[PDB]
This record gives sequence, C-alpha cells and structure tokens, in this order.
Amino acid sequence: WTATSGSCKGRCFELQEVGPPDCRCDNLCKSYSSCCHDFDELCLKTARGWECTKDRCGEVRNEENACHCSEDCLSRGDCCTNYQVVCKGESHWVDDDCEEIKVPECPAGFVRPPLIIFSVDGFRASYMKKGSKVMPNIEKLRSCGTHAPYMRPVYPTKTFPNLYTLATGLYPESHGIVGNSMYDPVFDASFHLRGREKFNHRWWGGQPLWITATKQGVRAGTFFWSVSIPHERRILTILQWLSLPDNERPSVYAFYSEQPDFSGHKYGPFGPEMTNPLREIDKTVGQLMDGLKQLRLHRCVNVIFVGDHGMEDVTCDRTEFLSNYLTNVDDITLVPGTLGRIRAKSINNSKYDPKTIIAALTCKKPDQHFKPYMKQHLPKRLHYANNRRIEDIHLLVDRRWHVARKPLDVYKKCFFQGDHGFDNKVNSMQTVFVGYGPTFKYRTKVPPFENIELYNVMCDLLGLKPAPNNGTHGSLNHLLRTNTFRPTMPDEVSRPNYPGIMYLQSEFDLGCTCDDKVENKLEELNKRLHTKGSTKERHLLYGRPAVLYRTSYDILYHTDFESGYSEIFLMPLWTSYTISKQAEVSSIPEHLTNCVRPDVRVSPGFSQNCLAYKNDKQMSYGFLFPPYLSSSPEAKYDAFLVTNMVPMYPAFKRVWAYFQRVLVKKYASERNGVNVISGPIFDYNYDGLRDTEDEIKQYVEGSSIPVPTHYYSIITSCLDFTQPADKCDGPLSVSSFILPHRPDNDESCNSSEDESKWVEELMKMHTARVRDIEHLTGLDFYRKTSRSYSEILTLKTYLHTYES
Ligand SMILES: *[C@@H]1O[C@H](CO)[C@@H](O[C@@H]2O[C@H](CO)[C@@H](O[C@@H]3O[C@H](CO[C@H]4O[C@H](CO[C@H]5O[C@H](CO)[C@@H](O)[C@H](O)[C@@H]5O)[C@@H](O)[C@H](O[C@H]5O[C@H](CO)[C@@H](O)[C@H](O)[C@@H]5O[C@H]5O[C@H](CO)[C@@H](O)[C@H](O)[C@@H]5O)[C@@H]4O)[C@@H](O)[C@H](O[C@H]4O[C@H](CO)[C@@H](O)[C@H](O)[C@@H]4O[C@H]4O[C@H](CO)[C@@H](O)[C@H](O)[C@@H]4O)[C@@H]3O)[C@H](O)[C@H]2NC(C)=O)[C@H](O)[C@H]1NC(C)=O
Ligand SMILES: O=C(OCc1cc(Cl)cc(OC(F)(F)F)c1)N1C[C@@H]2CN(C(=O)c3ccc4[nH]nnc4c3)C[C@@H]2C1
Ligand SMILES: [Ca+2]
Ligand code: NA
Ligand SMILES: [Zn+2]
Repeated sequence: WTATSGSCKGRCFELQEVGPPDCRCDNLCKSYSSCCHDFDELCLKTARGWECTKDRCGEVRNEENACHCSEDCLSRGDCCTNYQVVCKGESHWVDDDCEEIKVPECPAGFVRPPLIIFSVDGFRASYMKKGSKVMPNIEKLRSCGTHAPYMRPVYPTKTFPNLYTLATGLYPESHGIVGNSMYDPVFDASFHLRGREKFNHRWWGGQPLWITATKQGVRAGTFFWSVSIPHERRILTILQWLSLPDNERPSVYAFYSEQPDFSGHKYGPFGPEMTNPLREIDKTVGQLMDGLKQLRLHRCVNVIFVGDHGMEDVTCDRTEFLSNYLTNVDDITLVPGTLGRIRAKSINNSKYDPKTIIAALTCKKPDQHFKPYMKQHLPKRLHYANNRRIEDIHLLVDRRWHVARKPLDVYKKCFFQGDHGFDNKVNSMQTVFVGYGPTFKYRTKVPPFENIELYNVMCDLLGLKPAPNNGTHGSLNHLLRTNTFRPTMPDEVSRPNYPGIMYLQSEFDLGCTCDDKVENKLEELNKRLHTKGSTKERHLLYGRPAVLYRTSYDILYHTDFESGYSEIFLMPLWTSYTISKQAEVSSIPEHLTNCVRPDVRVSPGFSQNCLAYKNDKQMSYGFLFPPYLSSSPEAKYDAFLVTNMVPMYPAFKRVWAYFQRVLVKKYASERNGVNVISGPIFDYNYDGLRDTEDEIKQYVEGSSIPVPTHYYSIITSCLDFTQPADKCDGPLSVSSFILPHRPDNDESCNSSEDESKWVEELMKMHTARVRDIEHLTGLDFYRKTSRSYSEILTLKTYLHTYES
C-alpha cells in the first residue's frame, strides 16, 4: 500500500528509493504506480519544450518551464541543452573539431571522470555504417573515440538477458535472467515480461554495476527509466544529477533508449521507417554532449555507446508449428519465438517423454528451420544450460524464422517485421560499442569482443574491484589509454612427472596386440633423443599448458607430438603437435589397423586396455595425435601407444577421423602450418567447468576409463601467414572447437552422406574460444610466447565465427 499523500516538492528524481507507505519520486515510481500525487506536475514539466529560442534568452525564470534559458540556469544546473548555443554564441559539440583528450579536464570537485552509459535497444551493428549519414553525433563519437566493428551479445539475444549481462559480466545461465518469460520450479513462480513478479529481487542474480559501485563507495544514478519519461527529460535529469554537490553526486549514470528496437520490430531492421528513430537517437546524443559541454564536462566524462542486440527480418509466414510434428501437442508447454523451450504441461503426467519429443522434432522435413537439442548438447559457446529455469529441451531456430506451438498461437495473439533472440554468432544479432573520453583511446578501432567483458572495464573506469564474473579481466586493456588492470598468469598447481623407461612389455596384460616386432647406433640414439624431447620445440610452441588443479600427470615426448598424460583419467589431458604446410598425409598401413602398443614409460595400472573396448559394444576408441600425420613409418608406431588412445563412439569416430585425416592438413595448407592441441573434456553437470573424478557419469564398460562428454582442439598459427606456424615472430591467430562426443550423428541431418558434406559444418557450429576450453579442462594455455599477456588474453577470448 502506497499512501501517496506526501509530495515530490524538492525530491524530484531523488536517488534514495523510499519504500511504502511513503510515496516515491524516483525514475521508476511510475512503473510501480507509487509516485506522489504531484510527480507529473513538479517532476515531469513539459512547458515550452526542450530547446531555447532566441526570444527566451535571458528571460525571467518561470519555474513551470521544462528547462530554462534564464541567466541563472547554469548555476541552477537546469538550462535547456542548447542554451549556450542559442543564447551565448556557442557551437554544438558535433560541429567542433575532434581533439584528443590526453588527460581528463575536469571541474574542481570531480575526484574521477564520471561514466555515462548510453544504451540503445536493438541497435544492429551495421547501423553504424548504413545510418552514418543521419547520425552525425554518434559518428563523431565513433570516429574520435574507441570503437569495435561490432560487439557480440549473449544468447538468447533478447533484451533483458543482454542488459543484465552488460551490468554483471555474467552469462544469463549465471545471472538467472535466461529469457523473456521464465518458470522457476523451485520457487514455483513465473517471471513475466509484463507484471510485478519480475520486480522480485530473487530472479536477479550476480552483482550489477550499480551495486558494485555503491558497496565500494562510488555513488550511482539509477539505471532504469519508466517508459513514459521522455528522453529529453532523462537527459536533463542526468545533467541535473551532475550538478549536485560533490558528496551527493553520482559517478556512474545510465541512459536507456527503447529505440530502435521498438520500430525495428514493426518495420524490420532496414525498413524506410527506420531512418527517423536513428535521427532521433542521434539528436538525444547531441543533447547529452551539448549539456556536458555547458557543464565543462565534455573532456572529463567517459561515454559508452552500447547496444543490447541487433534485429533480423522475421515475418508471420516464416513460422514453424510443433503441431506439424507432434501428435501430443497439448501435453507440452512451449516458450515460443526466435528460440524454443519445451516442458511438460503437467508434472503429474508419467507418460511425458522428452526422448520421443526430440525424436519427433529431429530432421523431419528437408528444409526444417529449427533444430532440437537437449540443453546439455547445445554448443558450449552459448553457455546456455546451467540453470533450473532453462528447459531440458531447447530449439535453436534458424535466423529469419519463428517457432510456435499451433497456428492459432500466431494469428490470434502480419503484426511484425523484425525480431531478435537467435544464436549470438548470427550477423544480424551483432550490436555496437563505442567508448569516448579521457580514459578511452583516441581514433582507435579494436577487434570485435563479447559484451560479457564490459563489466570489468566499467569497473576499471570507476576504480572499482569487479565482482566474480565471466569476463577475462585484462582482455580489453587495449581499449584503454590508462586505468589498465595488470593481470598475472595463474600459478601452476600440479607439476608433471617426466617418466623414463620403467616397464617391460610382458608386465602388461591389456589384451592389445600390434604387428610391430619388425627390426646401428645412427637412428637409435636418435629415437632416444625423441623420447627425451629433442623435437619438443617443434611440437610445443607456446610452452606446456599449466595444470591449474591438484592432479598426477606425466609429460610424454615423441618424434611427432608431446602429451601430458593423466594417471587419474588414464588418457592425455592435452596432446600437442605441429603440422607444417609441406606435411604429407599418409594412411594407416593394412597390418597396423588395430595396432595398440603398451607404453613402457607408464605402468599397467595407469593405462587403458583393449579388452574393455572389446567388451564394450557401444564404445570404440580413437587417437589424439592422428596416425595419418606421422612423419615417418617408424614414427607412426608412436601414434599407436595406449597412452595416445581415447574412448570414442563409432559415430563420433566418423567426425574425428575426417578432422584428423582431411581438415588438419587443409588448415596447415591454408594457414602455413598449424600447431594443434587436442584433448578430452568432461562436463557431465553441464556447468562449463571441468568435472572432478567423482563426477563422471559414464565409463567404458567394466573399466575405470572415463568417457569424455566432448573433444576439443586448439589450432594456432602465425597471424602473418607468410611466416610458418613454427617460426612466428609476431601475433598469433587461433581457431578452436569443442565437439560434443555423442553416440549418434542425429545433430547432423546430412550425416548419411560423405563427411565432406557435413563434418565441417558441425565443427563450425561448435567453434569455441580458448577460454571456454580453459574453463572446461582446468588448463592454462600460451604460457610462453613473446607476446604481452594482455594480447594473449585477447587471443584467448577470440571466437572464430564463420559468418560472412
Ligand atoms: C561465470 O562466472 C560465475 C561467477 O563467478 C561463475 O559462477 C560461480 O561459480 C562458482 C562455482 O560453481 C559458485 O561457487 C559456489 O557458491 C555456492 C554458493 O553461492 C551463493 O552465493 C553467491 C554469491 O553471492 C554473494 O556474492 C558476494 C561475494 O562475492 C557477497 O558479498 C554478496 O552478499 C552476494 O550475496 C551467489 O551469487 C549464488 O547465487 C546463485 O544462486 C542464486 C539463487 O539461489 C541465483 O539468484 C544466482 O543467480 C546464482 O545462480 C547461479 O549459480 C548457482 C550456483 O550457486 C547455480 O546452481 C545456478 O544454476 C546459477 O547458475 C549463491 O547464492 C557454494 O555453496 C558452493 O560451494 C559448494 O561447492 C564447493 C566445491 O569445493 C564445496 O566445497 C562446498 O561443500 C559446496 O558443496 C555443497 O553443495 C553441494 C551441492 O549442493 C553438495 O553436494 C555438497 O555436499 C555441499 O553441501 C560454490 O563455492 C558460485 O555460486 C557461482 N556464482 C554465480 C554468481 O553464479 C561461473 O562458474 C562462470 N561460468 C563459467 C562457464 O566459467
Ligand atoms: O532503463 C532501463 O535500462 C537501463 C539499463 C539497465 C541495465 Cl540492467 C543495463 C544497462 O546497460 C549497462 F549496464 F550497460 F549500463 C542499461 N530499462 C527501462 C525499460 C523498462 N523496464 C523496467 O521498467 C523494469 C523491468 C524489470 C525490472 N526489474 N527490476 N526493476 C525493473 C524495471 C525494462 C527496460 C530497461
Ligand atoms: Ca562440469
Ligand atoms: Na544424422
Ligand atoms: Zn525487441
């Protein structure tokens, strides 16, 4: 109950939120229906408009005016944003020459450059180039400051998950806002887009920037604005706040614009109706900069222009219906649209079965515009699984399409021409980033990056220590002139053993056989050097990965590859090798097809065995270093060591064999040699983090050989491809993947065809950042390069997307 008897006299846009039963006067009280009776009268004045005209100059202060042009307004902090221009011969900020801000030029009393975040809903990355003619202010920001060609949002590319990711540095799975419309089975509660349950704090996880600031003594403006507060009034309120006394004045502010998302939904991303919303946003930006200039803050404040997601062309006629697939359509609940989430309509239904649902939605029509997934099988790069609010069954919808339950859901809810929410690697979903101010660089273009990295940088800009988040702190230091945070490499926790020859062949009882008893100090002293690591500078280019957890493992050297073999998991954690541009692919000789050889450096008790794979009818095996790429017939025998073997489903062996036989060489050819690090990943609780040994849910039948959930590879070469990978003097180039280890290829609809038609498409879908692999393996890569650590962090957050 709000007894709204109180008044907003002198409290307009107050910064402390007073609760019931006192009435509120803050920028969100409208959305709660709790404002004082006089809020509109006093706080939302509109009289005379938003601009000064020549005839208002020096006027008598009329307090009913929306903003003022009276002589005392600068002292009151409440002039119209164009006051100095109209009434004092000043120029607009946009007409001024771009001039480098080498140091902050702040008014007395300003302890640190304030941060203003100007966030725009649905601002597609291509708008920067395509709308450039109608956005002079935004274009000046972009070209004078620091900018990326685009910024990558999180999945789902919806508004709330993305805005709250911006504020927290967390994936939606971790911050808890995993979509628009959510059901929490523990709360037994529903979060609705329109309603008052969404105002319950229990939904919102992590620690948003405004809370981080407050807890560390930095004051914050209030980030959220009621829709009915017009943008001009939002800007004036921010400017008024900036004129508060030093002890009362916030250091961080946010403005939000519902455009261009609002119009883009109606008219499509490039409808001709879209030009005016872009002009208007630019005008708003112009007013802010004019206002900052009036306050002498335009060479003091750091301004971030940032979007939440883009916008794609989507229409009613591009809808798939679950009723054209399922018979039991009424037994399911569907969260519909640009993504699909499915659960049982009733929990008292023991006949509900997700396996038959997924099967009915799998590869059923030739042009099917969505793909069903159990959430744990989603590409790991989406990080969209580890939350009770994310339904087991997910549909990844093709760009430009919708999924709905039944046709009646659409025509009785064309209404729209644009939408968003698709896979965050989709070009149309990319959004913008510009930073302008003393702390950002001057006229600098930076590579595209993910929006999860921004929280750390905003904390840096404000002198704050970030809450634990999913950014990689330091990976954006190249955006900044100063304030850089100087990260150090994590300490290695486990050091390796370096085993020599300790076991005789006959001590092993692995059920393995090999036709290798085929038989001189020339090339026998030579193979001793190879087992001690003489070729190691060729195959281990960036140092050994560091093991960041407590474990027991052996470094094993070979002519063609090097591995860190885990005595705990009975397989390498990583296998490293270099394939030059001139390397030749060979075949596995007829007699060596089923060859597996004991490794005399590693005890029988810490080895796999062939018997387990013989008895396990579902499970076969593969090799991490590919026998096809051996440098010599004799070297090839190394590739058949039991310590290079890993468990693989026959269906996955199809994928893995093609990668090793065909793609690695193709990459070596294209990139002038590659270094490859491959290995297993265990993530049985789909939390994106390495499993401990007691968390493994499946072993090769009858054994302690754990079955990986995924297999990764990291493929590095020289950015300057005129230098071979193994002799690179400068920056590196990387692409990686995390392939799901599945017993079937149901994910690939063309899998009955030749691997050359479907394997590489699958791999690109499961593209990954090195950083994703670090989380999943507890390893730290690139420990020894000639590059700066910050540059390595950037490399580690890179994602090769394969968009055009
Ligand atoms: C992306 O980055 C994020 C952020 O770093 C990573 O997520 C973090 O990962 C950590 C490791 O998994 C995890 O540590 C947990 O913490 C458990 C309790 O955590 C609660 O408190 C969190 C902090 O809030 C406070 O933060 C500051 C200080 O930093 C304080 O000053 C403030 O006052 C804050 O209150 C809080 O954020 C977290 O909230 C979650 O749950 C809320 C609802 O309950 C949501 O609103 C919120 O959004 C969070 O929801 C996410 O996270 C939970 C996991 O907590 C997850 O289930 C959801 O799906 C969702 O994803 C909590 O309220 C702590 O109990 C854990 O300790 C267990 O494990 C250790 C392992 O050694 C054991 O020693 C220990 O015994 C214990 O085990 C016990 O429980 C077992 C299982 O129940 C049981 O079997 C066993 O027998 C024991 O009883 C552990 O340390 C963080 O919680 C998590 N943080 C966040 C914000 O999500 C994430 O990993 C990154 N992603 C990637 C891919 O890298
Ligand atoms: O002004 C807003 O957004 C500024 C912003 C918000 C973040 Cl989180 C990060 C940002 O970007 C960043 F971080 F980069 F600065 C910028 N919003 C205004 C709109 C109307 N609206 C609500 O009224 C609302 C909905 C749920 C709530 N739960 N609790 N209060 C709530 C209010 C939601 C919309 C978004
Ligand atoms: Ca895990
Ligand atoms: Na298939
Ligand atoms: Zn939208």
